[PDB]
Amino acid sequence: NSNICEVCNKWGRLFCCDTCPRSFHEHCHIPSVEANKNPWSCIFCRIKTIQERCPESQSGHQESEVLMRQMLPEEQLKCEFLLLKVYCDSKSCFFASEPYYNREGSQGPQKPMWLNKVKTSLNEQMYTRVEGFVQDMRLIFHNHKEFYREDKFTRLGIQVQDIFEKNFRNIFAIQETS
Ligand SMILES: [Zn+2]
Ligand SMILES: [Zn+2]
Ligand SMILES: [Zn+2]
Repeated sequence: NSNICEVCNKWGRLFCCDTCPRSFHEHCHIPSVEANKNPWSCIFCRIKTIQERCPESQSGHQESEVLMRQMLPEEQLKCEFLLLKVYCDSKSCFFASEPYYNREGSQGPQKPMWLNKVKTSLNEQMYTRVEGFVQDMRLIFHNHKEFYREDKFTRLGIQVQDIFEKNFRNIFAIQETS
């Protein structure tokens, strides 16, 4: 196994995958690394199994159909993995915890949102369709762009949204376009 957390790239108390060489902090993995289960397989491994069981699942899909899917176990997992792919980027730190808004010339968003809130909502099974999860994730970046206006810090929202969108298209096999 690797000697660093796959998500945050630090050492520490790490749980090792049985079917691949990745390792995780307990609360860096999503879902949080399970109490027992020997062997244990990481989310990366579980996602790869879905693809291997149903190779046609990699054929192109329309985003509108994906969003309307109900959050059955495989879609739950896919959203957990997409969330984890965002935490994998170090720039996710800016969006992880609850924000506050006090900048001259700007007003805070009407509906604040942040990654740990989306993480709790997934854990609590609060999303009934893929659309709910995707709307909250895009809302994080949209709130940031609106609030920061012409400050160059706006760019952090563009950067982390690009990580989200590339991973969304990969994980849910969105049909490639020009
Ligand atoms: Zn970690
Ligand atoms: Zn694994
Ligand atoms: Zn199949």
